[PDB]
Amino acid sequence: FREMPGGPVWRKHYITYRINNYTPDMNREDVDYAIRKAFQVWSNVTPLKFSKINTGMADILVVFARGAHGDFHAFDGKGGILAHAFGPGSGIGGDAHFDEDEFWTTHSGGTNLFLTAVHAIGHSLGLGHSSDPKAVMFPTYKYVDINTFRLSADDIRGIQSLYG
Ligand SMILES: CCCCCCCCCCCCCC(=O)OC[C@H](COP(=O)(O)OCC[N+](C)(C)C)OC(=O)CCCCCCCCCCCCC
Ligand SMILES: CCCCCCCCCCCCCC(=O)OC[C@H](COP(=O)(O)OCC[N+](C)(C)C)OC(=O)CCCCCCCCCCCCC
Ligand SMILES: CCCCCCCCCCCCCC(=O)OC[C@H](COP(=O)(O)OCC[N+](C)(C)C)OC(=O)CCCCCCCCCCCCC
Ligand SMILES: CCCCCCCCCCCCCC(=O)OC[C@H](COP(=O)(O)OCC[N+](C)(C)C)OC(=O)CCCCCCCCCCCCC
Ligand SMILES: CCCCCCCCCCCCCC(=O)OC[C@H](COP(=O)(O)OCC[N+](C)(C)C)OC(=O)CCCCCCCCCCCCC
Ligand SMILES: CCCCCCCCCCCCCC(=O)OC[C@H](COP(=O)(O)OCC[N+](C)(C)C)OC(=O)CCCCCCCCCCCCC
Ligand SMILES: CCCCCCCCCCCCCC(=O)OC[C@H](COP(=O)(O)OCC[N+](C)(C)C)OC(=O)CCCCCCCCCCCCC
Ligand SMILES: CCCCCCCCCCCCCC(=O)OC[C@H](COP(=O)(O)OCC[N+](C)(C)C)OC(=O)CCCCCCCCCCCCC
Ligand SMILES: CCCCCCCCCCCCCC(=O)OC[C@H](COP(=O)(O)OCC[N+](C)(C)C)OC(=O)CCCCCCCCCCCCC
Ligand SMILES: CCCCCCCCCCCCCC(=O)OC[C@H](COP(=O)(O)OCC[N+](C)(C)C)OC(=O)CCCCCCCCCCCCC
Ligand SMILES: CCCCCCCCCCCCCC(=O)OC[C@H](COP(=O)(O)OCC[N+](C)(C)C)OC(=O)CCCCCCCCCCCCC
Ligand SMILES: CCCCCCCCCCCCCC(=O)OC[C@H](COP(=O)(O)OCC[N+](C)(C)C)OC(=O)CCCCCCCCCCCCC
Ligand SMILES: CCCCCCCCCCCCCC(=O)OC[C@H](COP(=O)(O)OCC[N+](C)(C)C)OC(=O)CCCCCCCCCCCCC
Ligand SMILES: [Ca+2]
Ligand SMILES: [Ca+2]
Ligand SMILES: [Ca+2]
Ligand SMILES: [Zn+2]
Ligand SMILES: [Zn+2]
Repeated sequence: FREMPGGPVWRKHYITYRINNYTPDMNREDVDYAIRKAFQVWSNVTPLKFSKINTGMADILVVFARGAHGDFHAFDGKGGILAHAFGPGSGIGGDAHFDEDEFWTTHSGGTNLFLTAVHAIGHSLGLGHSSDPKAVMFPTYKYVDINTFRLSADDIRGIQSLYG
């Protein structure tokens, strides 16, 4: 099962975001492109509609933070945790908080925001991990370029199991 166990449900269809704050590590244009491109994965396989606002409330608050920051959790440092993604719904939750003591880079063997944000939006929609050794929701990372990116049959099967 590629779904999160429990009853993940948003009951919301038209979803929006704001990028809270821009990282020094990779610049604001390259962030807002990476997070556009992340979102635009799951629209090609969802009936959900995703938009960006510049006024009002973001449903999925994308925020770049470090430390014991709130929410008890903690972000670790360089390495370890890449995101605190929540699960779906209104309020605090439905959100994907990234670690900023992480050093995020668009180079092939450095920490990729695109490939993480995709699963972190997935975590937020109610997806867990996959178990086919070609999937993106597999635990271990495998690097794939931004634009030659494709979801694997298992991963598509898991969002279609959930929203079908
Ligand atoms: C009817 C008559 C009306 C007259 C109107 C006069 C004109 C008013 C114009 C208002 C201009 C408002 C500017 C604006 O919205 O600023 C918002 C910003 C950014 O919003 P946003 O982009 O979400 O920033 C997010 C990132 N973060 C969390 C790192 C801040 O916010 C900031 O960047 C954060 C600012 C923090 C200030 C903190 C001060 C704390 C200590 C002082 C507390 C005093 C309490 C009374
Ligand atoms: C009449 C009774 C007293 C009323 C005066 C009370 C004091 C008002 C304080 C306003 C302080 C303005 C501070 C400022 O520069 O705001 C910039 C905002 C930007 O907000 P935003 O775009 O959210 O910035 C986001 C940053 N990000 C993405 C990295 C997270 O940009 C704006 O939203 C555009 C408007 C900025 C200026 C607003 C105030 C103009 C002057 C107000 C009165 C001055 C009297 C000397
Ligand atoms: C002694 C105790 C009292 C001290 C009072 C201190 C008041 C401090 C006000 C300014 C705080 C600014 C701190 C700061 O650097 O925020 C940076 C962020 C993100 O930085 P980040 O992008 O994380 O990289 C930081 C280093 N960088 C750019 C050189 C590569 O940038 C943002 O997230 C965007 C928001 C930009 C606001 C630009 C506002 C400039 C006006 C500052 C106040 C002017 C009064 C003359
Ligand atoms: C007698 C009790 C009367 C009560 C009347 C209250 C009526 C208020 C009407 C509000 C309608 C417009 C709302 C709207 O479009 O808001 C947009 C912005 C504020 O957006 P906000 O996201 O807060 O700031 C956006 C920019 N950012 C991110 C850089 C900070 O803000 C704007 O762009 C500026 C719009 C100013 C609207 C002034 C309307 C004056 C009508 C006054 C009627 C008689 C009052 C005596
Ligand atoms: C200390 C600082 C001030 C703190 C208080 C500020 C005000 C508190 C109440 C704010 C309520 C704002 C209402 C407002 O946003 O109206 C906006 C509309 C439509 O804007 P729209 O952009 O569609 O909705 C904005 C919000 N958004 C971005 C999240 C989707 O646009 C309007 O429909 C147009 C403007 C109409 C104003 C009419 C005022 C009528 C007064 C009549 C008096 C009759 C006396 C007999
Ligand atoms: C000079 C500038 C100073 C600024 C100081 C801080 C001011 C706090 C402003 C809070 C205003 C929030 C306005 C609000 O309506 O936010 C709504 C968003 C989403 O609402 P949403 O369900 O999308 O639309 C509501 C329904 N509609 C379409 C029928 C209007 O939902 C929210 O984002 C959830 C509510 C957040 C509550 C935050 C309340 C803070 C109170 C303490 C402020 C202390 C400031 C020192
Ligand atoms: C009745 C009135 C109520 C007054 C407010 C009460 C609020 C009480 C609840 C506080 C919750 C604080 C949660 C928290 O730690 O948020 C921190 C955030 C982000 O996490 P963090 O990673 O710490 O941000 C570090 C800087 N960054 C963005 C560049 C990576 O921090 C940021 O994004 C920076 C925001 C601007 C902070 C500028 C400095 C404010 C100094 C004064 C604080 C006054 C508090 C009363
Ligand atoms: C100032 C006069 C001298 C004070 C005596 C100090 C005596 C020893 C105190 C304990 C030693 C603390 C040393 C220190 O600098 O701690 C600062 C802390 C944490 O520093 P640190 O953990 O490096 O910050 C890491 C990064 N961060 C912000 C992203 C989490 O900073 C924070 O965690 C930020 C605190 C934010 C509080 C915001 C308001 C929260 C309570 C509001 C309640 C409102 C209703 C009452
Ligand atoms: C500043 C800008 C940048 C921000 C960067 C990201 C910063 C992250 C801060 C962490 C996020 C903060 C959001 C927040 O409001 O959390 C409040 C928490 C829990 O809210 P809650 O609605 O319980 O959480 C529901 C959703 N959940 C469990 C799935 C997450 O609640 C608590 O923390 C507990 C607080 C004590 C509440 C005690 C009760 C108050 C009412 C008492 C009524 C007494 C009646 C006699
Ligand atoms: C003598 C006993 C008296 C008790 C009176 C009531 C006390 C209620 C507040 C209790 C707070 C206790 C500590 C706690 O739960 O902190 C929660 C988290 C901490 O996560 P953590 O990362 O450990 O925070 C490090 C510190 N920080 C945020 C400054 C970097 O930090 C948060 O997540 C920050 C966000 C907090 C949102 C608070 C919203 C309250 C909404 C209440 C509306 C109803 C009021 C009637
Ligand atoms: C209570 C009298 C307050 C008078 C305030 C007048 C000024 C209001 C300024 C605007 C504040 C925000 C208005 C608001 O509810 O906006 C929507 C947000 C977020 O919407 P969303 O995230 O979609 O959640 C929607 C579902 N909903 C509304 C049922 C929670 O929903 C929320 O953020 C819910 C926030 C709830 C705060 C409840 C505090 C109870 C304290 C104990 C009071 C005891 C009463 C006897
Ligand atoms: C007679 C009637 C009196 C009514 C008084 C109001 C009573 C009801 C208050 C609202 C209660 C909820 C407040 C709260 O927790 O706001 C948090 C929001 C976002 O939390 P949210 O993401 O909505 O989840 C909150 C969950 N909750 C309520 C279960 C804790 O936080 C945010 O949206 C961020 C806001 C950051 C504001 C920082 C302002 C710093 C100072 C700015 C400059 C001031 C210059 C004058
Ligand atoms: C509600 C009543 C009780 C409230 C009690 C709490 C009051 C707290 C007020 C805020 C004090 C700041 C607390 C604190 O030390 O937190 C630590 C932050 C570090 O967080 P952050 O900057 O994210 O971490 C920096 C390091 N980095 C890039 C590797 C991640 O910051 C630092 O370590 C430096 C703190 C610098 C303060 C003075 C800044 C002078 C700036 C001069 C440049 C602007 C001049 C206009
Ligand atoms: Ca980390
Ligand atoms: Ca949310
Ligand atoms: Ca960083
Ligand atoms: Zn957290
Ligand atoms: Zn993963």
